[PDB]
Amino acid sequence: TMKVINDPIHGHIELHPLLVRIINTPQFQRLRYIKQLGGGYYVFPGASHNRFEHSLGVGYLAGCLVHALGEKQPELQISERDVLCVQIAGLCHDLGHGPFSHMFDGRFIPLARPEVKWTHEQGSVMMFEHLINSNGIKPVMEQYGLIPEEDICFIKEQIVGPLWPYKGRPENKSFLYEIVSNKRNGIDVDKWDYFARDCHHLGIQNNFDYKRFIKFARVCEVDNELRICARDKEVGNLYDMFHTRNSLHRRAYQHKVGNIIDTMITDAFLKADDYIEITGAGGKKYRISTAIDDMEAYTKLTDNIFLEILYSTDPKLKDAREILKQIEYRNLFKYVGETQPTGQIKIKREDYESLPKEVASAKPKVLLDVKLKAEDFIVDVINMDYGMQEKNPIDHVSFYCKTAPNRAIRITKNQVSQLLPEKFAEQLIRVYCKKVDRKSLYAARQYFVQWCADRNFTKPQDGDVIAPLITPQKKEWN
Amino acid sequence: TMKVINDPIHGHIELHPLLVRIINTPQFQRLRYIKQLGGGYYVFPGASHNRFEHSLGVGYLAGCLVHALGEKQPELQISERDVLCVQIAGLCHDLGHGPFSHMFDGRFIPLARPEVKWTHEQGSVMMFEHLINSNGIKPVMEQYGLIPEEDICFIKEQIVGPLLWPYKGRPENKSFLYEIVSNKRNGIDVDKWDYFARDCHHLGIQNNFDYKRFIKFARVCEVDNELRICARDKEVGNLYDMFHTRNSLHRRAYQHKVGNIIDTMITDAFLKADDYIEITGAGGKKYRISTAIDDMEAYTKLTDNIFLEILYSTDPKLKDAREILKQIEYRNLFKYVGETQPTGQIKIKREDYESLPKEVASAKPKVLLDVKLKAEDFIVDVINMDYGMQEKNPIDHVSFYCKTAPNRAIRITKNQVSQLLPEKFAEQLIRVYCKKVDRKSLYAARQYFVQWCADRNFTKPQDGDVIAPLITPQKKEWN
Amino acid sequence: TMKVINDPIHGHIELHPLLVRIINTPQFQRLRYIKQLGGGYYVFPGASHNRFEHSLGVGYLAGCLVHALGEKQPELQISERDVLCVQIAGLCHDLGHGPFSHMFDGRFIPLARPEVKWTHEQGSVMMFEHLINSNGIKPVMEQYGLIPEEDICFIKEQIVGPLWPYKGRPENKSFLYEIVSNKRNGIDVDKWDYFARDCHHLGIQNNFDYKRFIKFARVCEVDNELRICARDKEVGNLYDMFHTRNSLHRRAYQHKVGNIIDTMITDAFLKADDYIEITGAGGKKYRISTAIDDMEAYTKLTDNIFLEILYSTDPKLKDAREILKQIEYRNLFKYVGETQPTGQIKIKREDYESLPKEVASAKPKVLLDVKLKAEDFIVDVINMDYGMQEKNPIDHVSFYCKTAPNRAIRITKNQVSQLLPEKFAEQLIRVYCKKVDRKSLYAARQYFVQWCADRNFTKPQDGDVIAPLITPQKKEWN
Amino acid sequence: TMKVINDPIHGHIELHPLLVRIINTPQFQRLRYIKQLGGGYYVFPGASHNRFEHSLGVGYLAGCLVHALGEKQPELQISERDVLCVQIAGLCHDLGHGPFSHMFDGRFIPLARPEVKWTHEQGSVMMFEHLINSNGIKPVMEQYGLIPEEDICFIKEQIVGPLLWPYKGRPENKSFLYEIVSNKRNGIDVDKWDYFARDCHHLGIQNNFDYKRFIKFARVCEVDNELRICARDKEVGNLYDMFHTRNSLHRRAYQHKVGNIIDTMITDAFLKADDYIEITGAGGKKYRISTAIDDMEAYTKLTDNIFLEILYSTDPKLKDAREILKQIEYRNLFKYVGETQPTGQIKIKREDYESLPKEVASAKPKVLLDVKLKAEDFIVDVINMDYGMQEKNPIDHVSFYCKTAPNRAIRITKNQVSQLLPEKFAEQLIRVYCKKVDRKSLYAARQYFVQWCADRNFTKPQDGDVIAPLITPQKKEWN
Ligand SMILES: Nc1ncnc2c1ncn2[C@H]1C[C@H](O)[C@@H](COP(=O)(O)NP(=O)(O)OP(=O)(O)O)O1
Ligand SMILES: Nc1ncnc2c1ncn2[C@H]1C[C@H](O)[C@@H](COP(=O)(O)NP(=O)(O)OP(=O)(O)O)O1
Ligand SMILES: Nc1ncnc2c1ncn2[C@H]1C[C@H](O)[C@@H](COP(=O)(O)NP(=O)(O)OP(=O)(O)O)O1
Ligand SMILES: Nc1ncnc2c1ncn2[C@H]1C[C@H](O)[C@@H](COP(=O)(O)NP(=O)(O)OP(=O)(O)O)O1
Ligand SMILES: [Fe+3]
Ligand SMILES: [Fe+3]
Ligand SMILES: [Fe+3]
Ligand SMILES: [Fe+3]
Ligand SMILES: [Mg+2]
Ligand SMILES: [Mg+2]
Ligand SMILES: [Mg+2]
Ligand SMILES: [Mg+2]
Ligand SMILES: [Mg+2]
Ligand SMILES: [Mg+2]
Ligand SMILES: [Mg+2]
Ligand SMILES: [Mg+2]
Ligand SMILES: [Mg+2]
Ligand SMILES: [Mg+2]
Repeated sequence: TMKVINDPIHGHIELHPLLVRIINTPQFQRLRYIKQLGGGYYVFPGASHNRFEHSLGVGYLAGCLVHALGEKQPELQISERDVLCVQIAGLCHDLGHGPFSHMFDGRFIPLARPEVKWTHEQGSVMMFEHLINSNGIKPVMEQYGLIPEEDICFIKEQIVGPLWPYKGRPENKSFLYEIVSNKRNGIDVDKWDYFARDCHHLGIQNNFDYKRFIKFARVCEVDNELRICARDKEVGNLYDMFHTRNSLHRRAYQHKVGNIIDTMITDAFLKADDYIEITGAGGKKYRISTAIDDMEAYTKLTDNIFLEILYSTDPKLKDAREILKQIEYRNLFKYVGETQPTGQIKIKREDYESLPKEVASAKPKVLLDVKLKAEDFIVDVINMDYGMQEKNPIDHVSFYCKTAPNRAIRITKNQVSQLLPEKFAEQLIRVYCKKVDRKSLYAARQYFVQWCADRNFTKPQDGDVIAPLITPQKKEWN
Repeated sequence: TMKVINDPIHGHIELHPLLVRIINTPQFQRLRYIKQLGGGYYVFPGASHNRFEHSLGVGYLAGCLVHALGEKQPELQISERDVLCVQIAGLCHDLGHGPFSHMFDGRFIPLARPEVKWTHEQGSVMMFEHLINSNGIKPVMEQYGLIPEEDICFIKEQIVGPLLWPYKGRPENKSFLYEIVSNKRNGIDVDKWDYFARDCHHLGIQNNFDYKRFIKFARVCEVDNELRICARDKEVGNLYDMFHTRNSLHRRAYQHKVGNIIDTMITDAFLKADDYIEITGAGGKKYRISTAIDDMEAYTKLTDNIFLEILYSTDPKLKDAREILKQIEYRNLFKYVGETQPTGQIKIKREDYESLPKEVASAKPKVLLDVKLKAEDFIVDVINMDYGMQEKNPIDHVSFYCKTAPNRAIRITKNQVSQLLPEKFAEQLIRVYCKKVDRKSLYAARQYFVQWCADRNFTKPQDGDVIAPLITPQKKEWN
Repeated sequence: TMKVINDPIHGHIELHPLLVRIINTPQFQRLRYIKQLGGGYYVFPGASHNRFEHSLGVGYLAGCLVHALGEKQPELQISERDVLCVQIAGLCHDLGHGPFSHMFDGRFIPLARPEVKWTHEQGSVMMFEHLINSNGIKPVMEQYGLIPEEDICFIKEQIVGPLWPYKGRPENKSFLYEIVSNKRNGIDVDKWDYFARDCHHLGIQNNFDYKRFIKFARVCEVDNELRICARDKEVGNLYDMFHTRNSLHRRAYQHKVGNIIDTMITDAFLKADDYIEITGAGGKKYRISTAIDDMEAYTKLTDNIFLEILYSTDPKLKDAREILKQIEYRNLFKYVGETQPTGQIKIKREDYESLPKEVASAKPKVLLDVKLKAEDFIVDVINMDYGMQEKNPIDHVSFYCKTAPNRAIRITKNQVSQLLPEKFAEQLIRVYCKKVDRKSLYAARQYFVQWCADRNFTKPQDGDVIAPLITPQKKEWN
Repeated sequence: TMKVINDPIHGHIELHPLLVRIINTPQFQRLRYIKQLGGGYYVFPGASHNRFEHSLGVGYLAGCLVHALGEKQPELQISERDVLCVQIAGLCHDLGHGPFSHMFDGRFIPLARPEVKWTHEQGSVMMFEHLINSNGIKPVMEQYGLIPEEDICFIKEQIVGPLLWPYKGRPENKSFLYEIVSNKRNGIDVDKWDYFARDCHHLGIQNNFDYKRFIKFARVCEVDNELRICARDKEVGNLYDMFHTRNSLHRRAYQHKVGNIIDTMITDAFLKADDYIEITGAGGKKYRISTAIDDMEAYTKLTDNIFLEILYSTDPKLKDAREILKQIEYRNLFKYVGETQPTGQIKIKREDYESLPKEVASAKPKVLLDVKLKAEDFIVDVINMDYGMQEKNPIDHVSFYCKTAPNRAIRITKNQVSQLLPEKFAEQLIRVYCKKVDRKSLYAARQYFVQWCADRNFTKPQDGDVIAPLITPQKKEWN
């Protein structure tokens, strides 16, 4: 029978026994030990929530959406098999996150292993595999009518991605790939859970209503494929859903101090990578940066690694340790400012590594007790968008009208409002300095404002205050 | 001593005894009987809150903001006198609302009395006066150190605006105090803070604006020889979001197309009863629903009750008004036909509102009509949506300060913040409804309406291809 | 199809079209104009909620409970017919409330019409009838498979009450009478809605979890009747549910000032009863106290009557009007104190009318500038209990164990905790005075404390402060 | 200047720079790594909150209560010095918790070191000292007007209790200040206020106690020649309810039978690793999990991390400890057999706890056993539930005041309030579990257990008729 668990976002929820089996493994339980927001806790003290609780929510919401499509449209032929496959994918979608979640695949692995291209989603697919194989799950699947050759492939495709590119289900069931991770427009139950769950812990209040969206969702034919569509009148609510997502990145997930703590932690991990060993399959030894290649080692790789370093006495870890100690005493690299590009220019990823030199080379009208080298500056480039680079995701939604419920239509931005955004992607540039005394910091402010003046970037907000000698060098800034 | 009242939004709050005296009058207590959202309750059933509770909130928030400026900046010389004046203005700011709140000054009075220019705010100033004079409040004011010649004028100016430096009630060294209750400079005031949180609690839509945060990072600075309320630089994102919230609540709630049509029907019923209902005012004289605004003793008795007065009547002269209210209860409302907007930098002037139904009725549909409809059959509702300052960006009229130079104000432009912010700050929405509700009449109304949009070069209705498949292909600008 | 309404307690909920038909009548819509808590709004300013919204909640919760029993136990043979009958009874259960809700049947009608025995529930049954007959509902019922001779009788029995006493369903469906109004133990969805809804508006927070109770509810055989039973482990939560109910009466619904405002309003209505006329069926004229005998007149009788009196100019209503004006200026009868009986004594309802004389006759050790008559005192006797006079309602619940799910058992108080109440009913006595100057009030405090001393009632809490000369007359009170 | 932090329970709060200095130490930051509810997270998945956030809350509430007494009663002469001392004690009150919080001082240390009498509070006093001394805080204190000889002693006494009038840190005219952080007189303190609201937020169980209300109606009065915090008379009902809430949260959450068994298993694992894990302390010395309490430099590094240290190890000497932790992850827990309570005025003394499993194992079931079970197979968990003062009514140790005589304290007895309040204020619950988990072993455990209850004259288990139908009829007292 069901097992009931009490979650503070979604209340008392029912867990099917196949879900319970998957949950009660070391591979799943690992997610108790990885914080959702990583370094965000060191800015927002309510944000101690881990990936475990998020994963139960996503699995529960995935079931809610699929059941409701089924009740109202029996003609879709949604079976109990289908429902369970969707539920499992929801539950297991984030099994591949590593320590501090997006710090791990966003910053560490790219710095430590420039030869691979990895994502937490690929991790989730591998860790799902290991979990199934190492705990006897396959017979239990069959015991509830699932067919492993086909259904495991279906689960993995829902998590990671792939005429018709899918082996696990055919075109008459394409709507099912739109639940857990929606590649077409990004409207998925993953976002629904983290919006509500992150807001509860952060202390910032949620303004999106997922339950409403589920009441007015429907499957229609669009270009010979069955797809999830929304009532026409929900269009304003979907623009607002993406606005919420951007707001939460601005206030929380990209908080300038949040990001710098993740940077320092990444640093500390880089200086310990050589010296820590994790035992994997067949007794072999892996490092923090290679543990991703062996799921038995990866199983034991969690936020704990922070304290392993912080509590060590090995002299080979002193360097890594001293960085973590600077965090505890709150001696953080200092935030210098933010700026953005201009015209319609972009900054290409190749050039990220050249930026600190450029700042160091700005020749401010000299009144300076220290000259600063490139090693002293960090430049953090952040790409903010509506989840589809510079496209409008609402261009990739279909709607229906009360008068013709089986007929999809499109609704353009013009038809909605002139107060909507004109663009859907931008870049923010933050600069910090590692030298933390008043002299070094004063200087760094001058280099930085000169650099913005030189590249024709926006004028930093406090520019007149931090660099009164420099902001006059542009007419364009009065 | 203080009196403590428990409010569900703000919790346990302390009411100074002068505030208690003002509250316990028939002029104040009237606000128990006027719904904050008017016809909105007939769409959102949690929205039974009245103006009374809102007014206590605004008064409590006004005192919060002023005390906090005081604690942190003793150099401003904010007195207890000042605090109480601010508290009273917060409390009395909406005393002039009439039945169903914005329905009354937004729709009824303009239809019924085109010759006057009236607002609920001017009502509040007059009703404040009546309340003071008819309840002996002036002595009590003095008893707590207020000076009525000056302080009444101060209270009134905070509510309505001004009646070189246009204020008689306080001088330029106290200009920040006019920015609390109703902020004419940029619209960031405690009225909005209370109704965001209060409306969201009752509607079942969740609020994302944090007023308390704003108050922690607020500060008084000199800007163009005037002392003003300014905010930390890092709050700029949150202020754009505050205005976004306001606009969202109009789209979801306050301008819901069925909410507005209920307010329209109620305004109709009031128009057809205006001749026949009599409200006794000062010196025994008789007023009507449309004239009660001219006598505060009559206006005191003018509340949402008037709806039920009409609905429960037997007078044969009220049958017309009554039949409309019956159509509401059985849920036979006018039918929504659709929405459209203008284009380019075209605008629709308020003079022209009354001509629109004729224009819709005169659309020449391409040789396909079995029944005509007249202008009397259509409603056309023009709604101005903006960031509270017509077409201006209100964030251009905010001043900021930086952590390193706390006494020095600055400005921050839109492009220093984000490329994803709105490119405009005002727009108009046009809704069309039909009073004939059968399938035939409604089909036809959809054709006239989509033709009209095609003719005036307005945007394409969302469901246009579904409701008028024969028309929407005829237009280059839409395919 | 369904119609969706957004309620702030229960969210977006679905209304079956037969429910929509019943809702969109003058008989139903009347409930927009009767406050749930009556005079409670004049103490708790958030408490402007009306009976309309409560009634939609009860109808929605009734459907939730019945559907969930059905899903999990197909063998009960719960049909769509049954579900709809339960939903309708939920929706229409409070159609008979009059102005200010419990003020009307608790105070006014007993004073104004001592010859009848009336309750809001009997009103609901009559008003249901009128609503059906006067709006053509009967064909619509049949159109969804309902059978009016039987099903209307079922609905009415669920609301008001009745070997087996029920004509509308047989013993194999007795559990259905336990949803809307539970006569056996009082655990019903009416309470669930008002707990949550009243807490939202009052500003006091709810500590009972109805959704939990629904997950662990089950139908078992008990004395040859099918009944709703709960998991064994919920026993503590049910004691706490009744504790919550008592707490909400103490803090809110019996607030001493709340009750006195209801008293003054009742007064005002008594002095207008002769002079107000409500037109009923066949042009006949009814009064506030007789409108309960004609549903067409009763339809137009709501909280509006307060303002009708307050706004009048008719000289025959001056008396009633002046009472309402005393409310607006906040010149309320003054609260003197509270006391309770002692030993295990009770105060019988016959004697209520003699109490003010008794207080007036107390001979305090005289230092008094006014002597006071009986007409000057009010004595309000309040019976507080767990909804079953002096029984323990948890003695009338059945439970089941995880090991034997179809087998009912009982759990006694002893088996649970020694910190539970020893009694389940008590009476509170409040005294007020209508003379409001300082002299009259000081005196009233002396009469009252002498009276408590005389009848051997508990010592008023502030006794030593309000009557320092009198509390020494008892050794037993040091 | 102030530093503002956003807490989800209390919102945006201001941290004095001395508080910031104390917070940004390894001794304070340690609390990020100890779960408030210990094994409770393994039952309630929202309960991942740690002691760090709680400690910020308690510190903020302590300042709220003391400032409010100050505003309303200037005659108390509460200084800024006093306020800061109270704030610091609130903030540092739980610095001595160890891994999994109450598991550590409730279960592990008593098992592992029966010779000492230790509490997390005494830990907090020592860890406070270490934090001050190892981070240079004493100068900073003086820099804001504190006097360390006196003020450190004051802070410590507020946390732990006393070290005629037993306090060295403040005199009798300031006794009310000891009633804020940890109230020895009646248990009404701000620690409880924070954890009620914080635990409820994370658990998904809703709180019904309103602290802010309590603070509006609090007042300092003379009672038996000592100045004390007193409450309005009308709050008496709410205080009985505050203690009812506390007891409800233990029944639903903190003593959940599976929560407690997880804490038991973890304590087991710690016992089997104690010999083999070494924590470096002051002057390079090595401590164990059970001795780290004797050296604050070692104890600094002792947190919930130790669980994962064991779980992730490969040392063969830790296999025993590791295997228990693996049984947790696969969800093979000890099995709950049932609950019972004593009767009359019988009590179970703490000495005897260790003898109970033998007694259960020795029940002679009526000639019906195919397998025996040993004492090593049973757990018996005795839990003391009370209103925080053993068997006393804490409301007997509260003072009240009346609206008409605000400076004069009084008492209110139980019978002046209600006949529905509890007749007792303490009880014991006994839970029995089995470490053999198969159907045979479990069946048998149920027989031994129900026989044992029948033998000692304890209450009848809830499911007794279902689990042991052959035994429950044999007992007069139960049918
Ligand atoms: N009174 C209460 N109120 C609220 N939540 C509660 C609660 N009691 C537990 N929870 C939460 C804690 C969990 O997250 C969830 C399930 O806890 P159990 O219902 O206690 N189920 P278990 O498996 O112990 O008993 P069995 O196997 O006998 O059915 O409810
Ligand atoms: N237990 C409670 N919990 C929460 N709010 C409560 C409450 N009791 C009342 N309220 C609400 C109702 C009101 O909004 C407010 C104050 O009611 P009182 O504190 O009852 N004050 P009053 O003037 O009756 O007594 P006095 O003059 O002797 O002080 O709190
Ligand atoms: N964006 C929004 N967010 C939250 N609640 C909303 C909302 N819009 C409406 N409500 C609430 C108001 C109501 O309580 C409920 C239904 O409002 P509609 O969904 O607007 N349904 P209607 O009958 O106008 O349109 P149709 O007939 O075309 O389906 O949702
Ligand atoms: N928009 C927002 N809304 C709510 N909480 C927010 C927030 N932004 C931050 N927080 C939370 C995070 C923290 O708990 C707190 C303060 O963060 P900052 O106000 O960002 N202060 P910091 O020290 O970075 O900047 P400076 O030194 O220049 O003043 O509010
Ligand atoms: Fe996710
Ligand atoms: Fe307002
Ligand atoms: Fe009800
Ligand atoms: Fe604590
Ligand atoms: Mg993911
Ligand atoms: Mg995604
Ligand atoms: Mg009072
Ligand atoms: Mg206004
Ligand atoms: Mg305004
Ligand atoms: Mg009822
Ligand atoms: Mg009932
Ligand atoms: Mg900072
Ligand atoms: Mg403690
Ligand atoms: Mg304590």
